[PDB]
Amino acid sequence: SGFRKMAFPSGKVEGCMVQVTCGTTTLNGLWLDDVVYCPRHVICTSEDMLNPNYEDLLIRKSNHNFLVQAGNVQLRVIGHSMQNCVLKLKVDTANPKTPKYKFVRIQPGQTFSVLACYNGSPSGVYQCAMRPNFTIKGSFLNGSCGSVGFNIDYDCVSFCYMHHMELPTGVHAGTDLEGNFYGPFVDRQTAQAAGTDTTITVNVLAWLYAAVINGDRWFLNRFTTTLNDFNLVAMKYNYEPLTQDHVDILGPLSAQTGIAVLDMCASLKELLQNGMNGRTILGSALLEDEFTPFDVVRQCSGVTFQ
Amino acid sequence: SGFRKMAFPSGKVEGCMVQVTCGTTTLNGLWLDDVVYCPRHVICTSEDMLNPNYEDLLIRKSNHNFLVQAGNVQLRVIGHSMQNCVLKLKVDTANPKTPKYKFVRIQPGQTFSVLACYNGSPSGVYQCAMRPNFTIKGSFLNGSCGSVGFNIDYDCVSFCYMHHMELPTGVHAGTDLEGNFYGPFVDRQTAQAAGTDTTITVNVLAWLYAAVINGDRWFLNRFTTTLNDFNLVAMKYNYEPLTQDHVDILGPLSAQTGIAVLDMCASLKELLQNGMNGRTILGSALLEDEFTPFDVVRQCSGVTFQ
Repeated sequence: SGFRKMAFPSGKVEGCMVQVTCGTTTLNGLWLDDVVYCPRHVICTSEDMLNPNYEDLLIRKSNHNFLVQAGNVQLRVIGHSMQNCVLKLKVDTANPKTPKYKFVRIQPGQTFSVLACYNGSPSGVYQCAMRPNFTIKGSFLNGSCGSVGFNIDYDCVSFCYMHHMELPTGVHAGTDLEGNFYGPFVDRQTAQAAGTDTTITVNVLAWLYAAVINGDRWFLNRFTTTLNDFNLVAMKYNYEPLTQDHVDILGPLSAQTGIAVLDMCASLKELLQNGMNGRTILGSALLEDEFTPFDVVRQCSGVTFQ
Repeated sequence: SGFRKMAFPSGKVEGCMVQVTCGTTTLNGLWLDDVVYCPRHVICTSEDMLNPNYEDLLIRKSNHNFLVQAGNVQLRVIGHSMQNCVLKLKVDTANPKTPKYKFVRIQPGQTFSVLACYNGSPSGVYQCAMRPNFTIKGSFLNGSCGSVGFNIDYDCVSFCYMHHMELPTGVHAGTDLEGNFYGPFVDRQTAQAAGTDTTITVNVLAWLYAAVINGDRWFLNRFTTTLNDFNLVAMKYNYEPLTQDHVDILGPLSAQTGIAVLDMCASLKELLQNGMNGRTILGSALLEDEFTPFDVVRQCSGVTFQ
């Protein structure tokens, strides 16, 4: 028993992190087979960042202008290209610690683990949600660029996020591993607006089931609502609307607890409208929205990797 | 920027996790050089656990009654001994993935990372504090016994915790790697009292510094106080006493932020007496006491390991 924000074990990712250097810019790369992936802004000086023409900047760079370092050793680049906002450096060596992997583009509300790195070395691992406005609320210092987010499926690492930018507002933006930004952001040092953020309703509901499973049940009540009823309240609290898809994904949790999805919704409706008084839930004074329904089942059923 | 509850990268510990089975009980073991370390209650049935005589139970066991599995590899057990509440199994093979390591006994209020494991396989990683009352508020299901807590120092793993039990209260208890319980606890399925559990004041102050560093400043007031005045308030709020040693450890954060420790103390006193008025600090509606001053400096400085 007990419920915590758990990250996936990071060992399989730690073996893929390298240091990439171009001029005097250094950040993190991801070495998979004979390719190193990193933020294309590795090619920019701080001044270039204000208004980069990446095609022009990259032309001034040859294979040999890229210094990729794997712990001790130093790899040889024999090919480079730019795919959207990522640079792909073909190297002369396949990574022998290359895990089974795929590249995935996640959806808002979905969670992942971030392995925060500096200079190609792992610092820390934490669990993040992609916000509805396609930012993440991470913890990233200068140098952390090219740090990656991932999920694990027994033995297969699904890479979903590469860190590219801190917005002037101090939240984080990045790309999938094909170099396509999540959200409206660009890799230029300019004021950029993230949308209005909203709370991930289906995640809060998941987390309330986790609370019941762990013996926190005070917020329960035998009130009802329709989906449409609930949403007309949720939207007044900047909650994402709940769809039937969301009801269907909560089905198993409903089944395990004997609390119908629409009842848990009635319970949340109450919590928003009436607040929490002084009481906590799973040790939290706010409603948590960074556990997906699948996160809760995994942690509550003890799913393992390898 | 940003601030998250971050664990150490787990890869070095992942390589040490094994499954240990004795009759119908399976749990996790830690394989370092040619020794596997696990909870001695691996020799117990659910029945035995009500009142075990570990000396008499272990008498009935030979080396071959212990099945140790590392991945798909069955290790051969060539010796067994009990040290306090851990069993040590001598095996014929040194773990080729043994990191540099120490065994350390941590103090209450210190933090570490737990690699939660089931059947010898890693499930997830999270950061924990040893509560003043020597419990941990973890996430441990049936079969997580033998999971370990650790800190990393560049390339050296400091193992500080092995999980043994859940108290009927739903909190967690275990040992150091020499098999000595933290707290008054025994490895028996019986009613067991934990102390009253107090807030780790020095960690709260650390976290207030982190908040200031991240621009969260609303709670800074225009009062000072004395250590004694502060402590008088602390005891009433179930907060641990603050000592000069604690003031000394906060010194660098004081230096970085320009806020004198005792000024931060007076701010904290005010939050305790007045509460937070529905406001948040670093995304929390409660005062967080799981970051040590070292954790805050480490995270705010981007300290890496291998």
